[PDB]
Order: sequence, then structure tokens, then C-alpha cells
Amino acid sequence: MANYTNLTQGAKEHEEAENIQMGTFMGVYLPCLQNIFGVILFLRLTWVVGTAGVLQAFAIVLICCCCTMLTAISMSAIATNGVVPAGGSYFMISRALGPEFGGAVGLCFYLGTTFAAAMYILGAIEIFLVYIVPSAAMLNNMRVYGTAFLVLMVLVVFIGVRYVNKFASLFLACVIVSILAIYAGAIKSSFAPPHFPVCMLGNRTLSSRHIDVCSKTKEINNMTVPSKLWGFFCNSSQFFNATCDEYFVHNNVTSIQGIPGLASGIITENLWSNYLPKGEIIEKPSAKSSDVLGSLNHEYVLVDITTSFTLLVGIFFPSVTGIMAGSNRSGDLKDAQKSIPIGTILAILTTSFVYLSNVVLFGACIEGVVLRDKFGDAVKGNLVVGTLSWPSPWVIVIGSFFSTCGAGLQSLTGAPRLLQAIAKDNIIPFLRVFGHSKANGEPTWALLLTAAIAELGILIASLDLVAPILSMFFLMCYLFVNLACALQTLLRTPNWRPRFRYYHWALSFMGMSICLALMFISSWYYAIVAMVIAGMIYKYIEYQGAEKEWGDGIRGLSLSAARFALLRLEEGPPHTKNWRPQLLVLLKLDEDLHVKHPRLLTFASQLKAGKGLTIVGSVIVGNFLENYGEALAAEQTIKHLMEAEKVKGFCQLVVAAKLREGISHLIQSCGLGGMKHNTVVMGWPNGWRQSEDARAWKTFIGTVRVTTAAHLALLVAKNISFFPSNVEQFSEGNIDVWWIVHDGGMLMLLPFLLKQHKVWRKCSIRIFTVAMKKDLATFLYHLRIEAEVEVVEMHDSDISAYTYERDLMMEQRSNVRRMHTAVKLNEVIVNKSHEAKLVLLNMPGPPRNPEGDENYMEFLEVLTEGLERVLLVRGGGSE
Amino acid sequence: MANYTNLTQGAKEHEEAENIQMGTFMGVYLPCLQNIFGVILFLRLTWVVGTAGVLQAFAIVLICCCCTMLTAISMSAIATNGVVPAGGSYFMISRALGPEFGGAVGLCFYLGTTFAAAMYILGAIEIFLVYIVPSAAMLNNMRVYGTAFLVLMVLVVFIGVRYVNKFASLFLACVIVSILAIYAGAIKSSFAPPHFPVCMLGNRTLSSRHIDVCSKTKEINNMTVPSKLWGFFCNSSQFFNATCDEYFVHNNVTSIQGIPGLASGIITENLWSNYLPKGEIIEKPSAKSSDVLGSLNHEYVLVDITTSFTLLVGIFFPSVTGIMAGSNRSGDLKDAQKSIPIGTILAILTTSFVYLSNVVLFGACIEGVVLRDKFGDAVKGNLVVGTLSWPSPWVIVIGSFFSTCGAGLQSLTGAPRLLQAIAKDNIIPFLRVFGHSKANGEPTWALLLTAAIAELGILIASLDLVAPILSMFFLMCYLFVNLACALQTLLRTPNWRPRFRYYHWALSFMGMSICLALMFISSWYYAIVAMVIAGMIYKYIEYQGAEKEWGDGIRGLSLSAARFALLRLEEGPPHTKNWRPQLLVLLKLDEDLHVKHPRLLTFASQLKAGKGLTIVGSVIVGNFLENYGEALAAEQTIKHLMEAEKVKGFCQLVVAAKLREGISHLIQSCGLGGMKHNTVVMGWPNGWRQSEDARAWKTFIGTVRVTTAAHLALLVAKNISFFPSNVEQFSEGNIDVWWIVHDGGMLMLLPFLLKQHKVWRKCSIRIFTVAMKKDLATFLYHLRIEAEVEVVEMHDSDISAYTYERDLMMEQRSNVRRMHTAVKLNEVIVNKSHEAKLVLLNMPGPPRNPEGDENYMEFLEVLTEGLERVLLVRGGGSE
Ligand SMILES: *[C@@H]1O[C@H](CO)[C@@H](O[C@@H]2O[C@H](CO)[C@@H](O[C@@H]3O[C@H](CO)[C@@H](O)[C@H](O)[C@@H]3O)[C@H](O)[C@H]2NC(C)=O)[C@H](O)[C@H]1NC(C)=O
Ligand SMILES: *[C@@H]1O[C@H](CO)[C@@H](O[C@@H]2O[C@H](CO)[C@@H](O[C@@H]3O[C@H](CO)[C@@H](O)[C@H](O)[C@@H]3O)[C@H](O)[C@H]2NC(C)=O)[C@H](O)[C@H]1NC(C)=O
Ligand SMILES: *[C@@H]1O[C@H](CO)[C@@H](O)[C@H](O)[C@H]1NC(C)=O
Ligand SMILES: *[C@@H]1O[C@H](CO)[C@@H](O)[C@H](O)[C@H]1NC(C)=O
Repeated sequence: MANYTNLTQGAKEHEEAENIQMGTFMGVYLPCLQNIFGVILFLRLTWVVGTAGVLQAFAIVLICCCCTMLTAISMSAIATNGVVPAGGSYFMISRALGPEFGGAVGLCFYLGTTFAAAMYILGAIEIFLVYIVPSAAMLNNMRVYGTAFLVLMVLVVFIGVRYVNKFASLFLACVIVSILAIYAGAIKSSFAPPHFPVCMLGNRTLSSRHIDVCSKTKEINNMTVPSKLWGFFCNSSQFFNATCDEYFVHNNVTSIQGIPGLASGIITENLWSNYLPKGEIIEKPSAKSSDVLGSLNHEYVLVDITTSFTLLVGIFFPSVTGIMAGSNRSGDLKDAQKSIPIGTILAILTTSFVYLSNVVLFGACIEGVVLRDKFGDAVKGNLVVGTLSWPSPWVIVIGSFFSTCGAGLQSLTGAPRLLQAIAKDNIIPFLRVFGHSKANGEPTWALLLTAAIAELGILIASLDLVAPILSMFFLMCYLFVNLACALQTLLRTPNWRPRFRYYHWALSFMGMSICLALMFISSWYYAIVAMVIAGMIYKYIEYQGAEKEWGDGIRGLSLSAARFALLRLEEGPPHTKNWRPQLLVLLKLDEDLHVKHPRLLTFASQLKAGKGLTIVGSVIVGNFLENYGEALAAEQTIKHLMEAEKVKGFCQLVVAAKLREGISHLIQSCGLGGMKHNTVVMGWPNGWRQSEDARAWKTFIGTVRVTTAAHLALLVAKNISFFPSNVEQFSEGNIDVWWIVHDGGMLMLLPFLLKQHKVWRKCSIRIFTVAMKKDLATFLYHLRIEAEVEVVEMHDSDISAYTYERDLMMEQRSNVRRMHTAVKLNEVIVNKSHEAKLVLLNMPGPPRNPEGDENYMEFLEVLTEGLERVLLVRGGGSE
Repeated sequence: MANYTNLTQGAKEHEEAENIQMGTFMGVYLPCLQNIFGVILFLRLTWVVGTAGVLQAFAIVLICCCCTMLTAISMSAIATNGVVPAGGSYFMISRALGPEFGGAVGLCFYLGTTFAAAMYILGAIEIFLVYIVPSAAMLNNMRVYGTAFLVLMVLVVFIGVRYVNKFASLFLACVIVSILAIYAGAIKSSFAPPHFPVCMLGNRTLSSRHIDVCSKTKEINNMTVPSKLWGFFCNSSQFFNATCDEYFVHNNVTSIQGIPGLASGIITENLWSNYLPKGEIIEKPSAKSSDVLGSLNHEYVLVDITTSFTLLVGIFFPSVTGIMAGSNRSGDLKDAQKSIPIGTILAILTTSFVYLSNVVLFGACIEGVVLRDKFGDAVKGNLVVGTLSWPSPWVIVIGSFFSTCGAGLQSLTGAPRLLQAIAKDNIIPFLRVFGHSKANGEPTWALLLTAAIAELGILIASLDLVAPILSMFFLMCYLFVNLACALQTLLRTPNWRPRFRYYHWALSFMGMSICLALMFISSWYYAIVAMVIAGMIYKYIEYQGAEKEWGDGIRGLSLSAARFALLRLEEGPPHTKNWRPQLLVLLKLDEDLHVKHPRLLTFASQLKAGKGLTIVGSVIVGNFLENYGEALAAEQTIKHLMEAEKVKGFCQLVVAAKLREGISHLIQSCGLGGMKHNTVVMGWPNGWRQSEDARAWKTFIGTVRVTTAAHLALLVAKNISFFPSNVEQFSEGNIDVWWIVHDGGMLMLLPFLLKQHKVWRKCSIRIFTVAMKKDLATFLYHLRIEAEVEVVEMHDSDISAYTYERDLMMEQRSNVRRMHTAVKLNEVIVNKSHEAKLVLLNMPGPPRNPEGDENYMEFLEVLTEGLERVLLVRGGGSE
């Protein structure tokens, strides 16, 4: 009806979409299914069931399926977020997780795929050599035949990939026919199981590759001659005073049925682990046996490797790898964000059900001795799982070989395409050589490097030793795919909208943890190497990206970090659960371009205590075209002064035509979006009455208006010349906070930030509240904070100029009286706090009409008449 | 003469220096020396040497000492950097590595010190019980007496820590006397060795706690009665028809000299590992032997644990820990940055020499069988190392017990002080309860928690199992102390000035690697757990510091990341090796407060490709006091427009009275210090002639002058209404770049960036150079990027307005002619590039006199007359 393929889509298929069909079954399901059903299912799954016991085999398959399923969930989250590129799964992963994670996952998955191309060649060779056409001799035969087969497959994928695309369907057909034959055999093995008997010597199993009858003597022409097995346990071969070894004279050779019925109940026997070390004779704990020993013979089927749990998990994991292949044919899709998750998860569920069912079927149909037999021995040299089939084990032994060579072709096509895709991106520079492609867009150098790595793999001519490396590389790939999603969900990474119905970051984190444990349990010494290689690739990609975009390596690296943090900072809830003063210190520069108030910087350092954001802003009156030299000079001066006063922050100078306009620009333009200030710290205009320039107090009140309108807090320090330094300290003193009717939050939060510094550390705090929603919060804060409270109530007229403005707020959401009341405020404040070390004090807002600015400044001046060091505070915002 | 201490200094002594002697030997040498020399040296060093063979024992001691030595170099780099706080080593590490690393190292070293207070109690109990006053019985005796001893020691520390301070000198005396006795025994043993004999039956070793004579018979009154050992090997006790066991009737008891002379040369025997598993009889491969076996008696000294190299390194590592104690008396110093490094390194060299010497001496003095005896048996139940001593083994048996009790006191005093120091810093919230102090400044609840954890340790009553956990915690502490220095040196962390003569970050990195390998080799089980615990505490401290300073958890976390990156960015070389345009798009806001040119944003997106820094600035004409609502509305509008055009960057609005002054403030003040821009992107003032308000071209040229003065690049896009959108593309075209005389960097770099975007991907590049060293640079760039070059020379007067400017540069380090030559430039440019999709084109500088501004604009308008899309470019800077 229709032709399809299961291979990948590299840069060749991506450049088509950059220059400018199938559903879920044929688009995402069949590709993932044909790539998960590897060779292990046919060559090591029975052996794993045997040497692990159905219970532990089920646990191993479940853990592997658990990591791969959680990784499928994370990969579906990656697939749904944003547009799905036309390329393979690598392009999706890159565009979703950034170039760093994209390249790390790409290289780990590529090493995985190369060693998979090696394992599948080794498996096809093992099937061809051992089962179809017959110690270290076997390893060298596998080496030479696997090298020949790899040189053949490389030429095939190099010359004629189109035929591989055409025959992918035949390979899938072979896989499915083989699995259905396995199931049909398991079923037919209920009533009529097959006739595969095994010669077993007591409870020690014998081979059958050369024996014919499981009897100590055969009878040709009524002559009780000794069977051929006599020649393998007795160096007499005649029975004429035969000198047989220990174990043979005592015990019995028996024809044990090798495949009992599915309902026979043999499962009760092999429900437990064996884990016998190397060279141990395989023992069935069912038949009778003597106790004599010593007869170490050649026909005893021996455990071929020192099996263990952590070894079995690694040997089995490369049968669940391949889930990223689900979305390696994503360019030819109709609804990608719908077709990819469903297809991938359904494929993984299908394969997990097949594996978990076959574990139990092998448990309950194959004898507990034929399962631990890792080379199909003891059954006259036929495939273990092959014995469970409807027609004959031949269907399985041919289907497995064709499937495994097809998967080898698949992995020698997907690995170099992925390598040219990682090369053309210029993510990693030195791989640029592999960016070269053929005329039709097929990799050439990538294919050669993949051939080299696959040959390196093949030189270890044993599935049991290649499987851990393959599994570790795919495990690292899945670990990064599971960790990047968790990170981008937690840290609110931009453009991370995982439009999935079931993806919760806990799932990806759980997958990361599960098969991180899998990596380490398999082999921690391989796993640390893999983690360090992946981390080095990740950091090198990050460094190259920084050098590419910003122009410098480490400079640009910190630049990228800052820019990314600021971006991530924008797309969030602009409010904060707590308010913290992030200061803009307004330093006034005299006509000599020196800081007219260093105590401003000293007090800012004492307020912020070396932490937080401090923007020191200053305006230089003049024309910028002919002042930039003076600008750089004064900026260096202010930076040196900031360093001298232990202020950590940034300096901004604006060369402006008018001081008021310069400061009005500074108050609203300082800081990059996200790193905005929230308070403006000003010095009081000392001698405003004595400076006949009418613009001093005007400029001050203008700055106050601009701050209030911008909804920033304001901290006007007065008599700042008498503020302390950083080296000196106070023996004993009282920070008196005079919280007038409104704006309590700042007035109480500041003296604690101050007393938390070494200078003001040894002083006490006294809250002289004068004028009840806010009242409750003060008690809670003072409980948080264990300072001292005090209430001093007075007449309403004295605080009229305050309450008036306060009233103006509630409806929103004279001068002679102001002066006659400010003196009352003076009376109380001095009579209580005259000898304080720092008096915080709430402020009234500036008048609406700019005419009473002289009156407002006189109000302030008299309000502060007689106090040593005053911190006028104004809220302005929400807090 | 002078009284001193070896304990630590917690918040008690730090608050004193915050409120406001000994040199190197008595200040930082002896405290470290008394604290490195622990119990292992006397109770397990001999067994380790025996079990490992002198070679592998030397390897163990060397690897451990190298880990701790590189950690000492990193710790000295920490000590020299900045003023050294008066508190313990914890305060130094905190003030040098930030509260995150400070708390992580503090807690890991604290758990280390607690399990050390447990191990030393176990050791004192083992010495008291096994040697001084005599299976699971031993373990339960150790549990009971260790719990009793911990209950006593907790009271001792709680009541009378001053006496621990007073008798630290006696403890050090005991340590050094024990070591000197070891050396005196070793030297004396050459000519005169002591008479410690060992019974040995063939090559199987016998015990000696109950047996008296190494003979199968003794003769009282000349009667051949069989020795007591006959009863322990024969159930007859009379020799009358003795039914003696197998290995006893055959072989020969021999009284082998247990301590042969240092000149005897036994080292040839015990130069090789034994690693015999649990329960194996200890064999000397020198004496004669029969071959029968089976008679597993109770008097055969056995291997008490399945020992391995990875186990021996863990068992021995808690003998090199203690270098952080070197600076536990850092408040009482004269020259801290000079005393601490030299003191610590000299103490570590002393202890390393002591260990590497005792290894070889035990190799050459103790029999190769008495070494593998882990409980001092076979020598009449005497301490194996004690046998090497001049006066008697009892000097060691007493000195070691007193030293181990003293080290228990030291580690039960250093752990609660450290815990209260971590608590009072408010680094971790929940530990606040442990900040509770006694009257004189001593911990109360921290002591209880330390006692609880030490008891949890003592429940494991075996040094061989407490040592790996102690070693893992101290190894994690050293790994963090090594990694933090390497990081802060690489990344150029602010205030990281390691004024040390020999510290290089490669040393700290090799130390981190060595000690990480040690962790994982010892037990990856505990290594992963410790790494995860320390990482969680680190991230949690970072989160708490964020929520403390910025006010929010994740918001504040990203804020802190950005602030730290920006700060790190300041203390560096402000120039970068490569020039990359970081755009400031000057968007023009109409009277409707709507962007008059979205194409500016589209083109900035195409130019930067969504990566890099893009600050979109705009001025609102008016007063800020009464426009803030309109300001926020237009800012939201511009943000929506930027997000619509895929522009990743920030937005800044300034409400100013004069558009020209607003722009002159934007250009020089945008961005936080470090994240400055270096290119200003403008839209051409279309219809400047048709506007009777001459302020259009005046403002444009003012902006150009400001950009030139600020030394920023300038990109004026003309006919921007024709610039393509994001969704469309160019099928084919040519970016014709006209590098006239100057600024080849930008003119060759911009079209490469543009062709790198999908819109301009399918177009080619043509350089129509018009006017030697600069031509060289062009060749290299074109070789790097593979674009097309071409040269079109013309007359000098035609480029007068350019070369004139050029002349002004050389000395640094008319209108009718310019116009009539501009039309010639027009003829060339149109004849070559009329149909070009985008003509880049160099700019002349604006006239020095502001009168020719109309003439300058007419010159530009002519120069650009007839072209579809022009990008006027001006370098301005260094590049
Ligand atoms: C297959 O047959 C062989 C030969 O009989 C089995 O080896 C023998 O198994 C018996 C089991 O009872 C072992 O006896 C054991 O001896 C130890 C030592 O005294 C005793 O503590 C136990 O209680 C038990 O009686 C016998 O030692 C062993 N022969 C050896 C090890 O040489 C083998 O176990 C059989 N396999 C299975 C799976 O049953
Ligand atoms: C202490 O004495 C015992 C008793 O003689 C030693 O056990 C025996 O050691 C000999 C060493 O020559 C072993 O001989 C070896 O036998 C194996 C297997 O037959 C053979 O392949 C070797 O080439 C060698 O001839 C003998 O098996 C062993 N007896 C056992 C294991 O039951 C023991 O080695 C002595 N210990 C030391 C440290 O010398
Ligand atoms: C071997 O078989 C014979 C007869 O079938 C039986 O008598 C004998 O007990 C068997 N041997 C064992 C060890 O079961
Ligand atoms: C035990 O000692 C006797 C007497 O010296 C000697 O003849 C015999 O060979 C020794 N046996 C062994 C096994 O060395």
C-alpha cells in the first residue's frame, strides 16, 4: 500500500525545510518499534531469565522500561514545546534544550548508536557462526567475521541506502513474524510441547553437540556397546575393564525434557537467581545426584561469564534503547506534537509488554537448565528461544539474523547522519571536517569515523562486553534529556512551554535519578568517565557559543550568564513576596567633578552590607559631545571611591544639559530590565537658603516628585557629613525610628539592615510610633526581628500635613498650620530622641502645586531642626 | 614557659575580634601535629602494612598524603587571600569562598569531626579493653563501654573545657613520646632485638594468649606430659592413645622470633600483598609445611575482615585528616598569612615522613605474620607496634590510650563549636536552635547533637567500619576546598587574590581529582550520597541567601546570578579580541505612542539572529511627572512588538522634555556596567526635506554626533519600509557591500551575520571595494567566511569627503565638490548594484561645524539616491 523507512533525518532533510505526510502508526510507532526490538530479545533474554530467575528478570526489565518510559515522557515534552523541526530527534532536542544540551545529547546518543552498530554486527556474526553455519578461537572468528561484515555494511550504507530505506519494512516484517512465532510456540507448548530432550548426568547437565543417545550404552545388533558419551567420560571406550572417572560410575544419564509444557509448572523451579561464577558446572536442582566430585570434563555445560545483577542490567538495557528513533522520521508527519508522544509511548508500552510477557513465558516453558545455557547448547545446538516457535526454530534463527543485520544497517545510517547534523551546526568546531556530505547529501567522513568506532567496538567480540558501553552511552543521553527538562521547568527557562497533558517535572527528575542509578550500578568507573566527558563537551559548547556570539571566551561567558539570567528574570511575576531596598545612590558632582558626598557611599555600603544591587548614578552638567573625556574621568573616580567604601555595584554617569533632567532620566533608566532599582538614596541640600540659586531646593523637590511618580522609595539622608565611616563604630546608642502615621514597612526594615552591619551592630533600636492594619504587621516584624517598641500618641493637628496626604490615599484607592505643627513634631522628637545616633523619620509627600516648594522645604528643615543624623524615608510603592 | 591550646575558635572568639600572639611553632604547627597523629598510627598502621605489603602501604600513605597536601596548598591559598578572620578555619573558608561553599565545607567537616570523636572513643575503648585490661561479645563490650565513655566525655567537655585546654600539652607530650618510643625500639632492635616469640605450627600461625611453650610437650619432673596446646589440638589431654587432629600429628611447632632485627632483612618477605579473605588462617610462607587440612581450631589466628586495597585506603585515610586544625587557633597569631601556610605544610610534611618511615620500619622490624595480626595476639596479647619500643610496649599502650582520649576531647570540642559557628551565621535556617550558647560562650544543643551522632557512630563498634565514613566526610570537605579555589581562580571571581608563592589552580584541580578518586574508589556507595548531600546543602544555602537579599526565592536566585555575572564582568580587560555588534535600536515613537518603524526591530532580529544583547530604547517627549502611565503603556507595546518579531532583549523608555536630550541620554546610559552596547541602530529620517520642522535632520545628526563621540558604532537603515519581514525570504539576491576607505571590520562582518539568517540565507555577497594593510584584513576575513571580493578603483577627489576624514585620523595619532562627487559615487553604486537586495555603504563623519549639517544630509541623500535598501554603516570605535 505504502512505502516507508525507519531511519533518521539529518541536515539533508532539515535544509529542505529551511529552503521552503504520515500519521502515528507508520510515522512514529513503527520506527520506534522496529528500533527497540533489537537482538538481545533473541540472544540474551532467555539467558537473562535463566541466570536471574523470573522475579529478578522482571525487576530488571521493569527498571529499564521505567527509565525509558520516563525518558519518553520527557522527550514528548520536548516534542510538544514549540515547532517540531523537520530534522531528526536531534534537532528537536537542540531547539528545545539549547545548543549545549543539544550537543551533549547528540554526541552521547551518537556514541550509543555507533556501539549499537557494533553490537548488532557482533550479534549477526554470533547467530551466523554458532547457529546457522558452524574459546579464544571463537573470539577471533567473531573478530574477523565482524570486521568483514562491518566493511560490507559500511559499503552498503555508503552505496545503496535507498534499498535499505526500501527494505526497512521487510526487516520489521521479520521482527514481527519472529515475535509472533515465539508467542505461537509458547501457546502450542501448552498441550503439545516440542521434542527437545537433553542428556543430563544426575544434577550436572551434559552437552549434546556430539552425543546421540542419553544412555550409558547403545545396542547395535544386540551388542551392548558403550555410547559415545562413554568416550567423553572414560578413556577406555570399550567397557572391557573401563576406567571411568568419579561422577560417571555413580550417577545416571537421563533424557530430561528440555521444553516442558506451559502448564507443566516448571516455573516454580526457576523462580530464583543462580549467579554462578565462571566455569561452574550448571546444576539443575531437580534430578537425583551422588556426592562424588573431581570429574572435570569437557562435556559439562559451563557458565560462560561471571554473571551478576549489575552485569545483567547492563547486558539487557540495550534492548530498550531506541526511543529517540520514534521521532527520527518527524519531518514527514501531519500533527507532530500529537503523533510523537502517542507513538513513542505506545511503542514503549508494546515492547515493555512483549519483554515482560516473554520473561514469564520463558520462565514457564523452558527448563531451568536450558535457560542458563548462553549458546543454545545441550539442545543439539539450536537457539534457546528458537525451541519455542510454531514451525521450527529455523524461523527464529533466520528472522533474528535478518533483523539484526537490518538494525546494523539502521545504526550505520543513523549515526553518520546524526554526526553530519552535529557538524553542520558548528556547535563543536573541530568536528567541522565531518560537515562534508555527498552529492545527494550523504555523510562521508562521518561514515568513516563511525566505521572506525564500530570496528573498535567489534574488536571486543562479545555482546556481553559491548552491551555495558552501549547502555552507558544511551543512559547518559537519556539522563541529560531527563535533566534538561526538569531544569528548564524549575528555573522558568524562556520559551519552555511543555504543552503536554501528563508531563510534570517530577517525572523527568525521577527518570534522571533512576537511570543515573542504573549507570552507576552498571559500572561506576565507566559512568564517571561518561559524566565527565559529557560535562566537558557541554562546557566546551557553552564556551564556543560565548566566544562566537559575544566575541570573547571568558568575558563572553560571564556575559552570556548575565544576559540569560536577566532574560529568565523578565518573564516572571514582577512582584516579590518581600521588599528589599536595591539602592540608586544619587551622588552630586561639584564643578570640580569630585564626589560632593562620600558619606552617601559609606551609608549605602552600611545599608546594603556588601550584598545586593547598588547603582551609583551621577549627572554631569554640560554637553556630551565635548565632555566624554570628563565623563570617563569622573566615572573612574567614582569607581575608585566605591571600591574605597566597600560598595559593590555599578556606576552610571549621564552628561546632561540640565541637572534636573539628567536625574529625571537616571531615576527611570538606570539598570537593565529585571535588575531595576527600587529606592533612591539622596543627600540633603545643605545650605539651600544660603545658596541664592533658586534651583537647589527646586531640583531636590523635583527629584522627590520624580521618585514618587516612578513609584520608587526615597531615602534622604541629612547632615550626612556627620555620618560614620566603616572602620569606626558606636559603643552604645539608639537608632530611633519615628514611624509617623503611614509607611511603616521601610521605617522598620531599614534599622535592622543597619544594625546587621558591624558599625551599627552594638546599638539598640527604639520604635517611637506616633500614629490599624499596619499596626498588626509591625508586631509581627518586631517578633521576627526582636527589637523595641514604644507608642507616643499626639494631637491630630500636629500630624495634619501627614494625615491629609494619607487621607488623599484612601479616597484615591495651611502653611501657617503646617509650620505651627512641625514645631510640635520637633518638640516631641527632640525631647525623646535628641541624643540618638540615627533618627529615621517618615516624610510627607510634596505639595500638588509647585508653588509651596519653599514651604515644603521649610517644613522639612524645621522638622529636622536639632537632630544630629536624620534619615527621611518615603515609601512610594507597594512593598 | 608558655601555655597553649590545640582546640578551635568558634563564635566566642570571633565576636570578640568583631567587638574590638603565638607564632608558627606553638600556633599552627603543634595544633596541627597533635591533631593529625591519631589512633590509627598505633592500632591499624601495623596491620595495614602487613596486609598490603610495604610497596602498597607506601602507595596508600603517599596517595592519602598527596590528597591532604594539595588540600593544604588550596587551604593556604585561602588563608593568604585577604584578612584572616579571628575565628577557626571555618570562618576563613566562609569569608574566602562565599557562604554557600562555607556552609557545605562546614557541615561536611563537622560530620567528619563528629565521626572522628566516635572513632577515637572506639579506639580508646579498644586499647583499654584488649591490651590494658581484658566475636559479638567483643562488639557488644565495645558498644557498652564506648557509650559509657562518650557519656563521660560529653560531661567532661561540658564541665571544664578549660582543663582540656590546659592538658592539650600533656596530650601532645604523650603523642610525641609514643612516636619517639616507636623509633627508639626500631633502632634498638638491630643489635639487640626483644624476646617476643610466636608459636607457629608448620606454616599455620598459633595464638599465644593461653599457650606458654611452643612445644608439643613439656617435662615437669622429667615427665613427657603433653603441653597445654595438646589439649587445644587433641581431645585427649594425656597423650595416652592421643587421637590428635590431622595438621597437628604431621607438622612442627616452632617458636619463631616475632621481632627480628632491622638488619635481619625480613622486608624481602613482606613486600607483597596478602588480602586473604575473612576467616583464613594466617600463613608465613617461610617455614616447612605438610599438606593435610581440615582441622579448623580455635587457636588459629584468623584474618578478621575481608581486606582489600580500596578498603585499606579508607581504613587509613582518617590518619591524615586534621589539617583544618592547623588554623583552628587563627585568632591568636602574629602573621596569619605567613604562619598558617608554612605551619600547615610543615606539619603535613612531618606526619607524612613519620608515616612513610614507620611503614618501612614495620616492614623491617616486625615479623610478616605479627603484622597481619589486627588485635595484638600471638605475642601474649601485646600491642604489635608496642613490641617496637625501648622501655617496654606499655609506654605505647598507655601513651596511645591517653592520646586517643585527648583526640576524642579535641574532636568533641571542635565539632559543637563549629556547629554553633554555622548556626550563628544564619546561613542555614533550621540550625538556628543550635545557636543557643552557655554564659561564657559555649554550645549547649550543638554538643547534644554531636553526642547523638557520635553515639550513632559508636553503635558501629568497629574502627574498620567507622573509618570509611569519617574518611568520606573529610574527603568531601577537602574536595570542596580544592574545587572552590580552582573555580574562583579560573572564572576570575571578585576578591580572589591568592597571595601565595606556590599556589597554582592546577594544584587545586589535581587535589580535587585525587580526593574525588579516593572517595569513589573507597566507596561509591557513600561517595554519591555525600556528593548529593553537599550539593543539596550548597543549593539550599544559595537559595536562602537569595531569599535573604533579593526577597524572593527563584526570582532572587536569577537576580543574584545576573548580579554576580555582571560584577565578575567588571574586574576584567574591557577590550575583547573580537568585535560583535550589541545593538541599541533607537525606535521612533509617534504622537500616537506607537512604533513608527517595526522594520527596525525586524532588521535587528535578522542581524542578531535572536542571540546577543539587543536594547530597544525610545524617548517619550513630555514631562515624566505626568506621563508615567503612558510610559508603561508604550513599554508594554514595545515589549509585545519585540516578542512578535522574535527579538530577544530588553526595552527602555525615557520620558524627556527634549527628544534630542532623551536620545543623548539613552545612547550613553543604556545597559548595566559591563553589559553596555557598542552599536546604535537608527532609522533614516524619511521626508526630512518635506518637514518644515527642521528638527528632524538636526536631531538625526545630533544623534550621529553623540554616537561618534561615545565611540559606538552606527547603523542607519534607509528605506526601512522595504526591509523584509520574518516569515518571507529572498529566493536569490546579492548583498553588495561598498567598503569605501574605512571600517572594513563592520562592513565585512555585518553581511556575514545577515546571510546567517534564514531570510538572507539564499543570497550571495559581493564586496565592491573602492579604496593596503586594510586590504590584507579583508582577504583573511573572506578566507574565514568564503564570500566574494571585487575591487573598483576611482579617482581621489570623488572620495575626497572620505579621505579628508581619513587624513584627520592620521594626524590624530568644498560642499559643491562633495556633492558633485557624490553623484559620481551614485553612478558607480547604481551601475553595479541598482538591483541589489541590500546595499551596505560606509558613511563619512559629520562635519565639524554644525552649519554644514544641511549640506551633510544632502550629501548623504545624494549618495543614497536611487537604491532600494541602504544600510549606512559607521565604525567609530576600535574593533
Ligand atoms: C548437584 O549435586 C552436587 C553433588 O551432590 C551438589 O553438591 C553437594 O551438595 C550438598 C547439598 O546437601 C552439599 O552438602 C552440604 O555440605 C555442607 C558442608 O558440610 C553442609 O553445611 C550443608 O548443610 C550440606 O549438607 C555438598 O557439600 C555439595 N558438594 C560439594 C560442594 O562438593 C550440588 O549442591 C547439587 N546442586 C544443586 C543445585 O542442588
Ligand atoms: C601453607 O601450607 C598449606 C599446606 O601445604 C599450603 O596449601 C597448599 O599450598 C600448595 C603450594 O604449593 C598448593 O599446591 C598448589 O596446588 C595447585 C592445585 O593442585 C597447583 O595448581 C599449584 O601448582 C600448586 O602445586 C596446595 O594446593 C595447597 N593446598 C590446598 C590449597 O589445599 C599453603 O599454600 C601454604 N601457605 C603459604 C603462604 O605458603
Ligand atoms: C540410577 O538408576 C538406577 C535404576 O534406574 C537406580 O537404581 C539408581 O538409584 C539410580 N541412581 C541414582 C543416583 O539415582
Ligand atoms: C619436624 O621436625 C623433625 C625433627 O627435626 C624433622 O625430622 C621433620 O622433617 C620435621 N617435619 C617437617 C614437616 O618439617
